[PDB]
Amino acid sequence: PTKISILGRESIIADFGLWRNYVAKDLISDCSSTTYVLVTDTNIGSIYTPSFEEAFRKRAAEITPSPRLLIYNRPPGEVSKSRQTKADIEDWMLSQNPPCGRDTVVIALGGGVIGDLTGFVASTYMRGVRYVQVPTTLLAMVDSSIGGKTAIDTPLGKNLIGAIWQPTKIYIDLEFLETLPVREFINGMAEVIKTAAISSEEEFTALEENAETILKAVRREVTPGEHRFEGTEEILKARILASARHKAYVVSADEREGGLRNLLNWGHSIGHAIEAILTPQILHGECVAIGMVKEAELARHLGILKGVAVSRIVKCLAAYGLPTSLKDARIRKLTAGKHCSVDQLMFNMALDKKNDGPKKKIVLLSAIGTPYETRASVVANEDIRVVL
Amino acid sequence: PTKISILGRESIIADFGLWRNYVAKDLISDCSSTTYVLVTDTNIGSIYTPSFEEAFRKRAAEITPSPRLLIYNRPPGEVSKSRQTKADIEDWMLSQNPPCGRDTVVIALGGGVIGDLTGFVASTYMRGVRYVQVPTTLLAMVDSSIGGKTAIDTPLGKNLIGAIWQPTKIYIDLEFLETLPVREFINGMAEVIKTAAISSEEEFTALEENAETILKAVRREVTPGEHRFEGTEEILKARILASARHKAYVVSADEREGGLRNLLNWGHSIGHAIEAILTPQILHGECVAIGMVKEAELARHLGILKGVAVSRIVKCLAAYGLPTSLKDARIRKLTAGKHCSVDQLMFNMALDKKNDGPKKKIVLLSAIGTPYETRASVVANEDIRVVL
Ligand SMILES: Nc1ncnc2c1ncn2[C@@H]1O[C@H](COP(=O)(O)OP(=O)(O)O)[C@@H](O)[C@H]1O
Ligand SMILES: Nc1ncnc2c1ncn2[C@@H]1O[C@H](COP(=O)(O)OP(=O)(O)O)[C@@H](O)[C@H]1O
Ligand SMILES: O=C(O)[C@]1(O)C[C@H](CP(=O)(O)O)[C@@H](O)[C@H](O)C1
Ligand SMILES: O=C(O)[C@]1(O)C[C@H](CP(=O)(O)O)[C@@H](O)[C@H](O)C1
Ligand SMILES: [Cl-]
Ligand SMILES: [Zn+2]
Ligand SMILES: [Zn+2]
Repeated sequence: PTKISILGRESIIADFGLWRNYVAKDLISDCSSTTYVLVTDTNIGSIYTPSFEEAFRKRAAEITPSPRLLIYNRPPGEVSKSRQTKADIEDWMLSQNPPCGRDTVVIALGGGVIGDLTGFVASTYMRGVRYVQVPTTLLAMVDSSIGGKTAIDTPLGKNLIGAIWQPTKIYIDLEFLETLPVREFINGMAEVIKTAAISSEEEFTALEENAETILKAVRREVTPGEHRFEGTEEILKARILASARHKAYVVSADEREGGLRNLLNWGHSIGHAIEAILTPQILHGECVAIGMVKEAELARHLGILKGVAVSRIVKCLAAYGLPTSLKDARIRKLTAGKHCSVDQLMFNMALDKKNDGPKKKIVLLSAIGTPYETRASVVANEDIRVVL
Repeated sequence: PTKISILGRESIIADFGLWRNYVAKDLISDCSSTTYVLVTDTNIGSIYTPSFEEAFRKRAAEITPSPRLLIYNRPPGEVSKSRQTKADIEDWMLSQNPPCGRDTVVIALGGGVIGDLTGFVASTYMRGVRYVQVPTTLLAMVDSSIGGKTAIDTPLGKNLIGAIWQPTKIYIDLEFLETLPVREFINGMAEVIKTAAISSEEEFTALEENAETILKAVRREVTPGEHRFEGTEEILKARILASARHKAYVVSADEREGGLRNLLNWGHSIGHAIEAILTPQILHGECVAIGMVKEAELARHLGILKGVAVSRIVKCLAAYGLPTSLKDARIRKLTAGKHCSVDQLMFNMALDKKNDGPKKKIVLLSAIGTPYETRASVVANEDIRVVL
């Protein structure tokens, strides 16, 4: 079992089968409380909550008095990361008998949507309650669940309202990947690739080599019993952990994005601008993949990044089934009639939280695994437009 | 020009005439930014924002590139502390040209409503922006503005959702009191009295000695534009400062209310339960005054507080024009047909943020200026019912 520390605390426990046999117990011993609220959507719930309710009663039978478990299920989709859902969830908790108090321990069981949402609710519930992350997707395991960033979407853009609330525990259970849809898995690989590109050429090269093997396992059939990733697990764990460990480091050194944390946003300046236009038809990771390509092209444009690097980024993202341009085949049919104007994209980048005033900040890599600055660089509009 | 230090920083500056000739300048020097957002209601705005716009341009004229000042006027009343107003202010900020970014400095110009609201918006705007407090009401000057506690109301109770976001600066300008309605001033005295009752019998005695004088300066009939509190200001400043300084201390020693900070909630366990029923017809301070009386009666019931003390708290609150019972004359006609059932009050105390699980907690004074515990004490329902 791997333990990664973040911000002076060992909130990260990684292993296989945690959900089934560890989270239930650990929660009741390290997160003493009379109330526990489980948040997840209908898809993840029907598959994973049942087993937990039992694991819960079992470990709560021994504690006096016995705490309680309350399960909230919301409509799966990047459409629940909103004000209304966060409102219903809060009201719901408040209507409970007895109500859910400041000792409430909230459990985020899901990907980035449920994670971002659950964590935000927890940050403002009665001004703050404890919560834990149980990332069930790849993207949430290698990125979203770590770091304490949470938020919701408003009609204008992505993650415009939120809070930096660190979760008390973060349980990374690789077993969840067994049931994660193919698209989702690829989608999350965008983040893994991104994390490697800003940290080490070694890790990136590793990811390039793992391509075929990893991709062949994800597409595999699997019969009720054996686990996909049969014979590729050591590789998987190694890659996932590398991503998680690096994020932990960055977050530790600059929790509130005073500068260094900007780097975790590589590909997101353009990615988010695009995502605000093509969501929900297009997933986060898929948009970020295209954003990494355009931001990379921008770095070459500025004479910061070498062309050979731009091509290698594209080839790597392509090798994982990720799109590398807004003209991509799949992405074309999925939008149906949606297209990004250079104007809209520029309008949305004005909304980039990294911006310092009206100065747009984008992460520029000077080379694979080597950022240009230890923060986002100020870039002029005209230069952005050229790659759009 | 007095300065108080809170949570390791002298963010509190108190004097007369700060708004007119200081806030403007200090903001531009200590809160460097390209964007400043002023939030206030129509009542306080028409009286106080004009003078500031001028003071602003004046001190921003030397600054290049020119920074901007955007203004948001919400409707007066507790009605503004809602999920919607917070969503309106937010969608507004996000909609300016260019959008309000993470360098935005938000200015809270108002009492507890505008303070709690503005501060909460700031806490979650793009995950957190800077903000300052310009308390225009007595209550806010002596309590709500200091401490970082911010929140909004939901159909179920008071301050159920919010955040602990410390303001960068807190400007206490006594000049605002000149135009504060009589009811408001009295309303805030409830907090002053409360702060003294949990800190010192000395301060609490000077309060008793100043009732006649303070209240006479307050009730005096004046024409628009002329002042009061003439020949009593040294007294006023002294009392206000004492309350602010004490809150500063408490908040510093237990920022996120884990223990100590419970004491600042004396009279609020019952006060909030009542306020959730009689609002908005009844003001916070007026509800807290009745809450202090009943909580004190409760302390005597438990054999913690001496009867002579309870009858001194009553006499003091009465001396300020504050109610001491739900049967009060003014409070009877103001509710019109509203009355608090004992079962209802109990229900509303279930939602009290201080409760450890289902265990209601209340602040018990063992004597004037001396709490029973350095935190809220656990009290049984049956004992609460007896003072209801
Ligand atoms: N372990 C899992 N197995 C099955 N369905 C899952 C799993 N993880 C999440 N899902 C479903 O996958 C979809 C995408 O997850 P989401 O949290 O929105 O994305 P991400 O984590 O990529 O931000 C959702 O419809 C959700 O219900
Ligand atoms: N100094 C002032 N002069 C004029 N009206 C004021 C002043 N301060 C605020 N007000 C008005 O006082 C009322 C009560 O203030 P509010 O912030 O709602 O409560 P409090 O500060 O007592 O919690 C509001 O209607 C507001 O518009
Ligand atoms: O700081 C972080 O953890 C992130 O940059 C945070 C972003 C979301 P944000 O740009 O809204 O902060 C997330 O999508 C990215 O994968 C990681
Ligand atoms: O801790 C505080 O600052 C307070 O207890 C905060 C409360 C509001 P809360 O009980 O909703 O936290 C306020 O009414 C009181 O005067 C002071
Ligand atoms: Cl919110
Ligand atoms: Zn991302
Ligand atoms: Zn109060």
